[PDB]
Amino acid sequence: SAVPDFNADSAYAYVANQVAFGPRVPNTAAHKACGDYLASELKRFGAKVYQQEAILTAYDGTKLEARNIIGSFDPENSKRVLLFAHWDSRPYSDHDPDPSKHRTPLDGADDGGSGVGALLEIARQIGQKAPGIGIDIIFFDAEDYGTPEFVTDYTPDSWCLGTQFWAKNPHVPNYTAEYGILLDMVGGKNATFFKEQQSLRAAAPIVEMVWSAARDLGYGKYFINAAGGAITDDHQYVISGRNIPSIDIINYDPESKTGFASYWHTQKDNMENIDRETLKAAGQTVLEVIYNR
Ligand SMILES: [Zn+2]
Repeated sequence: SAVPDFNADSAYAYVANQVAFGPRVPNTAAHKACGDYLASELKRFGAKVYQQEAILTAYDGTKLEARNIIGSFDPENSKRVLLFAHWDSRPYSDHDPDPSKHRTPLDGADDGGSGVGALLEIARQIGQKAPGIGIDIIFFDAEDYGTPEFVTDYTPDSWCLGTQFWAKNPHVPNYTAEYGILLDMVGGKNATFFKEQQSLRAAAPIVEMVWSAARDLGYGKYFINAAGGAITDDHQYVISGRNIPSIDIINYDPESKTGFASYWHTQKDNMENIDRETLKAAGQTVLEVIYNR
C-alpha cells in the first residue's frame, strides 16, 4: 500500500543476531563487534551513519567506551521523525532470584535486542521505500548500566547515559525532529504496551496517533487503550535535552512488582521470550504512523 510490510521473521533474526555476539556490555568484545554490525546494517539500507563515540562514566566510576549509532535517511529534510532504542546489555542480573546470578550480564534479548531489531527491520523498509519525511534511527548506548539493586550508594541519572550525552551533544547541531518514538522491550510474547505517563505528559497527541493506528490495524491486544505507569527511559532525556516530544512503547505490567516483564533484569531475558507476533504489532504500527499518519 502506502505502507511497507514489516517482516517479523526478519526482525526476529536481527534480535537473534545481536544476542549471538554475547551480552553487549560496554567495554567488551561483544559490544564492539555488535556495534560494528549495527552500523554496517544501517549503511547497507542507505542511511547516512554517524558513530558517536564518547567516554561515559558509570555509577561506580567505570569509564565506558560508549558508541551511539545514528542512521539518517533523507538527511537534508528539515521535517524529521526520531526512532530510537538502546542497544547495550546490562552487566548485571540484579533481579534474578538466584543471588549467584546478580553480577552476571544478561543476554538482553528483549531489553535491548527487541527495540533495535524492530528498528533495523523498519530501517530496511525505509531504505527500500522513502516515507517522504526524514527519519533518524538512533541506537543509544549505555542505557542499562545504572545502579544495581545490591549497591546501596545513590547516583542521580545513572541510566540512559548515551542518550544524556547525545541530547547535550547531538550528531548535527541543534538537532530537532517533530516527534520521537522509543521502542524498549517490544519483543516479549503477549507484551502489553500501555500509554506511559511521561509520554502522555510530553506527547499525548503522539501517543494517541500511535495507539489509534495500532487499533486500526488490529493490534489493540498489544497497544492497550489505558494509562500505564511512569517509566524512566531514554525518551525522558530526549524530551528534556532536545525538546522533542517523545513516547515510549514498552511492555508494562500494572500488577508486576517491578512494572516490567517477569524476566526483566534476570538471566531469563533471553531469546525464549521473543515473539514474532509482538514484534509485528510494534513494527507495523510504527510504519503505519511514519508513512501514513
Ligand atoms: Zn534494562
